[PDB]
Amino acid sequence: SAVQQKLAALEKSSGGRLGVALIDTADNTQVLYRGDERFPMCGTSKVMAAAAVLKQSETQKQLLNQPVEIKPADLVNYSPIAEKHVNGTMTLAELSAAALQYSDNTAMNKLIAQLGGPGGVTAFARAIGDETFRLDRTEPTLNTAIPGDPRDTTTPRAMAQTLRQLTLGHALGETQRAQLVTWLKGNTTGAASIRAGLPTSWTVGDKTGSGDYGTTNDIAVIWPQGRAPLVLVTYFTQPQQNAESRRDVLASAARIIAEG
Ligand SMILES: C=C1CS[C@H]([C@H](NC(=O)/C(=N/OC)c2csc(N)n2)C(=O)O)N=C1C(=O)O
Repeated sequence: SAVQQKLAALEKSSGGRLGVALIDTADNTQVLYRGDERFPMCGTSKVMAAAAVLKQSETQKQLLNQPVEIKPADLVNYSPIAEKHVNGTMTLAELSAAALQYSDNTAMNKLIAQLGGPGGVTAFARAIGDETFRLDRTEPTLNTAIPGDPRDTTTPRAMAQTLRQLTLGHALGETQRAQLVTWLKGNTTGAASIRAGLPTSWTVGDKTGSGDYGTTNDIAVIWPQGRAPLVLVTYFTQPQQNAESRRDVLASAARIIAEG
């Protein structure tokens, strides 16, 4: 298709490897580019962790209000919210919002621990029908994004399907889904990624990720006014371990999708 030709040209211009999956919920049509290749998820994996804790809260009614200690030894790099509460506590709701809206890495580690380890996050993915997602490590090493490494990867096709089930479908209870949607719409890290390529009248909830090899990721649910919502995954990674981030590639992929 012509959208695929434009995505391939964007990828050729970028020097890296681009993965795109679009679901148009109006007719369940999809656009895939490298849609079955694995990509390092980096922080886009935090959506699965927050969702798995929300699922637990369907039976543990007050789980989101449970305090969790933030100790000095817990603090890993890029933890701007948790660092403010060292030697104090944050609730699981606050940790979920921090992991999702600021990509706080310590917050993610608290979600992983609540689930019993990385295997607990993968377990939730399998429980909702995602056979592809795998979380293998904690923060910060899950972002090493080593070429070919299957650890901490998924495919664009699988992550788009999962993000649809979590936000627009019924993988979660009604109030849990609404809470996840609120958190994603309130993300603070996404202005230069998918959001930057879309008409500004469209409502967007998204979660970014970044890692070594210039890995630059974003997954989004998109509400245009007057049409059914879309789900868009944009994954990007590069050959050089010290490559710069390329959020412009993600914005440009979104702009191409919105044109088609
Ligand atoms: C705003 C950030 C950066 S901190 C967070 C996290 N990424 C890393 O900690 C990371 N970034 O490297 C550029 C890393 C860890 S180890 C390694 N080699 N690299 C993540 O992706 O969850 N996410 C976002 C985001 O884009 O949302």
